Amino acid sequence: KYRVRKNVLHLTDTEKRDFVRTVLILKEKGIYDRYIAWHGAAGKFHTPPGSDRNAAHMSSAFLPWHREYLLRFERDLQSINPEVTLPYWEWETDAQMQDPSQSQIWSADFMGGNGNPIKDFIVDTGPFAAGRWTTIDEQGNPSGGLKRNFGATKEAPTLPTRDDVLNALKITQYDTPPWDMTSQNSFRNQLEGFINGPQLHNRVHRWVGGQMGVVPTAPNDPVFFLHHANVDRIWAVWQIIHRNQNYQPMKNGPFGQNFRDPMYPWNTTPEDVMNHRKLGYVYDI
Amino acid sequence: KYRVRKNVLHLTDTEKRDFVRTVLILKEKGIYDRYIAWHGAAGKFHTPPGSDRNAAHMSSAFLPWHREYLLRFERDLQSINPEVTLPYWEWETDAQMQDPSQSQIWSADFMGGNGNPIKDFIVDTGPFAAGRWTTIDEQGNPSGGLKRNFGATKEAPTLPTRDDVLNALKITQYDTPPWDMTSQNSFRNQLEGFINGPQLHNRVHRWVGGQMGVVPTAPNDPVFFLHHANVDRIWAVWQIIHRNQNYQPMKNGPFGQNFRDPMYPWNTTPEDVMNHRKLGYVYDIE
Ligand SMILES: CCCCCCCCCCCCOS(=O)(=O)O
Ligand SMILES: [Cu+2]
Repeated sequence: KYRVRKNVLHLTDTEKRDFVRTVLILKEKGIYDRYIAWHGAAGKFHTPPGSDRNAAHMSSAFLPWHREYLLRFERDLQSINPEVTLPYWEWETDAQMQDPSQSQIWSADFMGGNGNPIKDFIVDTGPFAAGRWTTIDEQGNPSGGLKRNFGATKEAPTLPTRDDVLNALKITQYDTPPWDMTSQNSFRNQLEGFINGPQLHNRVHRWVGGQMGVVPTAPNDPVFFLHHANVDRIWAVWQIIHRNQNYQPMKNGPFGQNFRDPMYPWNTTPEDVMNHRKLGYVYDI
Repeated sequence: KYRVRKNVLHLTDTEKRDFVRTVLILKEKGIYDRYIAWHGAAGKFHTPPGSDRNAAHMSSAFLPWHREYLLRFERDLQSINPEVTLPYWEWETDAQMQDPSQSQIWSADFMGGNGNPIKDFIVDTGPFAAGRWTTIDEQGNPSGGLKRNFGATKEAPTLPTRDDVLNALKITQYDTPPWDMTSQNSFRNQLEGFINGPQLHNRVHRWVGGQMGVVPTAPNDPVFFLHHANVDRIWAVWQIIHRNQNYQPMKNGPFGQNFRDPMYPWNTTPEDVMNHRKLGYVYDIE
């Protein structure tokens, strides 16, 4: 289990110099946009159709999907910078801050800062400011600059806490019928954050605002990946605790949710991403 | 070369009954839906973003993309019933018939016939009419069935001309700058149908109407694949004829349009499929 993924606060100022530079070199060989488009496709892709579940969100594929989404987003970093790995954003600890908007992560040498009120919350600081970065709307057409607004939502004024997370790791079941937004005592649902929406994951891309709330476009913003890194590492954590707890459903899950059913838009299956070690990456710790 | 892709009108019936029996199975195992989604997803992926050119249509990638598409589909169709291949629809020969709707490809035991004007052109006849076939739309949610309306468009009253096909096979260049709708003297653009459009491939689509008229809902209609079967066969012929010539652009291409770029939604490159034999199928003319 090599390729160590590192808390964003643990990184150097060269590490950070690198990552944010590799991303830009993706973004512009044409590659990035096709993770903006994969995440979007697989969310008009209801499983089945007309259900509320999509091959990713709101079902029991949500985590391994975003696992081999992160996975195959890394390499194309590693192919651009062997010694760049994907860092995670431990938002629970940032939650404790007096004002997390002052996390080293919103520093202006990484992703940048909060949106500017005056410019309609268009991010004007840091490497992804409007003018140095390029976003895409739902239609697959150009958008114009990033937008953020931390905590300007009534329904998510604060980031989730360490407690929130400790509680979620408690949950004995991976997922529970029917496998969607209403699944009770379901680690997945809760980690997604649909139990008392909008908790945990959901909460952030409700806390961060702009394209990180409307989902479909969510990958526009680089920190999407920092985010789901943390989500992934929380799931690597749960994984061990209940080393025993495995994926459910095993079958009888809508096609695309079971444990041996490929995950639009790839042919990849959870069976295939149930280990972060076999994937050749292990989280600082 | 083994797999052998046979003109629909050469298909013994048990062979038609075997092909239609599998398409369902693929549809039932919710395996077929991923094919509609793929094709609707590449069309929403512009390259570069904000420019007519999508991952499948409107660029040099149209042929190799739809060649890969099909391959994967034959493959799924194979894994299940090893004896089933993906047949082609030779529309240039149907174009002769007094009424090319009488083709025996719209036969009740095969694809079904034309839209019923009473039920708003739903298809009610054949293994596929509202009732045994389910139809997703652009967003991704069930719409209700299948629709056809043969040549109701004043734009495309009649399928391509078997004498057109020849003309497009004369073209020397696979494609040419700027690698889009306006490309001139490009095999790829003519076959696609933009030269005085709609022609050939584009004229096929508008000819059938219903879902097949619209770029994103096209693959709802199994005929999409025969159609594209034929379209791949034509390229294939083109490749043998103008063997010297090769895919273009090689580089300097719009990421996702060059010889060795991966083609959204896959990792596969035009290079990976420029030789169809090596993909393990051939067209019953060999
Ligand atoms: C100035 C006249 C405008 C020409 C046509 C405008 C829409 C008509 C196209 C009908 C077929 C569909 O064609 S499409 O444009 O939608 O692909
Ligand atoms: Cu998401």
